[PDB]
Amino acid sequence: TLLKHKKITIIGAGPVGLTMARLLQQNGVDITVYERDKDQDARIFGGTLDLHRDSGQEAMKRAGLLQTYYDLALPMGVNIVDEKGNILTTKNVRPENRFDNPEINRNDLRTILLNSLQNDTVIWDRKLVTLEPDKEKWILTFEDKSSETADLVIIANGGMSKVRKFVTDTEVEETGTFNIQADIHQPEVNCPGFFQLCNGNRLMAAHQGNLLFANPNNNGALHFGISFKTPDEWKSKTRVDFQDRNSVVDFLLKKFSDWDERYKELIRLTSSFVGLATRIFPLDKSWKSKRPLPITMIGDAAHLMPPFAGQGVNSGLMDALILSDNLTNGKFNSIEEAIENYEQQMFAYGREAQAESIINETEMFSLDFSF
Ligand SMILES: Cc1cc2nc3c(=O)[nH]c(=O)nc-3n(C[C@H](O)[C@H](O)[C@H](O)COP(=O)(O)OP(=O)(O)OC[C@H]3O[C@@H](n4cnc5c(N)ncnc54)[C@H](O)[C@@H]3O)c2cc1C
Ligand SMILES: Cc1c2c(c(O)c3c(O)cccc13)C(=O)[C@]1(O)C(=O)C(C(N)=O)=C(O)[C@@H](N(C)C)[C@@H]1C2
Repeated sequence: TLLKHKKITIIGAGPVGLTMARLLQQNGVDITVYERDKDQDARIFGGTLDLHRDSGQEAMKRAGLLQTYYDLALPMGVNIVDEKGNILTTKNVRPENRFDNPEINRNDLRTILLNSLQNDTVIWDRKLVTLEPDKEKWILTFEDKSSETADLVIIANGGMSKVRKFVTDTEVEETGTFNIQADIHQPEVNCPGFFQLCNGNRLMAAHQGNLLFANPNNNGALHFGISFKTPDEWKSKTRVDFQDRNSVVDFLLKKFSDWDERYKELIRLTSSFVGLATRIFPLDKSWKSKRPLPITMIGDAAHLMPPFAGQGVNSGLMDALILSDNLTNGKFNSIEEAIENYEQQMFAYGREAQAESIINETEMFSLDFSF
């Protein structure tokens, strides 16, 4: 009854925002999602996602999509390999435990979430740029100059969100590591040496402070990521330009001098690199207790954390599960009370996940790390 005659808008059609939309919409709520992506066919860059049984799968199960997720997800083994190509350990998948945390492509996950929403729930090509209160309505202004209204706004537009101020003045901060991600489409044909090395499993390798991760089977593409402590020089004078593939390739081949040629072939065969400093949106400071109208944040917009403990999406899907339940479960007598309890709970499991992810980051990028 809290949401009677309330227009609820979600900013961002990521995994967290769409799951939130599904959880509210299946209860009869009036939901609109504004997404900056041009249209539903836009590719989502990055690796696969694993939904954990305790958190991410609960959100999907609660939304009625758990089996759809299982149908599209792939169980993946993991090989720990040294820099010379020697497999050190092989953690294969139990057929019994294959539904524990199978990997799903990001576009496939988005498609299942979109198909569970009513038609035209997501409004595409809508980049929110301004959010201001007008009496009892939020005013949403978009990059294309259009404007919309809402009674409740849920910020779900990712870790670099610029529309958080009414909730918190906390700024995104850097942790000291750097990630370079890339895709090699049709790896059986285009990087056969490294594809053979993965041998149907995800690959993980650490050497000289440089970590390499690879998934050979991300919907017919090999996705891999290279992570390291950000060089101290890049803070004063950096010489790698990430708009120039050739400069990125040159830098990586220097870093990977001692690695087996199959790794260097992987680097030389990459057409585009995405480089980004690891960031955190810290939960050290409490959010604002005085807000002009109901608003909150979920997902990376709430607790962006380093992606070294596999907590990112699962923490966000927990946000959507707890917040959607609080708004519909009859336990609270105001939207604001329901939001406040959500944030109390989220600061608790959010703070723990961030502390874990920082612990893993510090350990993994020490020169003594060995998996
Ligand atoms: C390199 C890397 C690897 C990772 N690996 C994993 C992993 O293996 N497992 C895992 O669980 N997590 C992983 N994560 C973290 C995980 O991807 C995030 O926690 C998760 O994607 C957060 O989802 P979200 O919906 O909150 O935000 P996002 O996934 O960023 O989605 C936000 C959405 O909002 C849209 N948007 C942004 N600004 C606007 C705007 N102004 N107006 C409208 N729409 C807007 C974006 O286009 C996007 O669709 C990784 C992160 C990184 C950087
Ligand atoms: C360290 C780690 C990683 C991942 C991960 O899921 C995870 C976990 O679930 C528990 C503990 C540790 C990790 C990744 O999935 C992954 O996203 C990944 O597979 C990966 C990749 N396939 O390229 C990465 O790039 C890695 N990172 C730099 C973002 C990260 C590494």
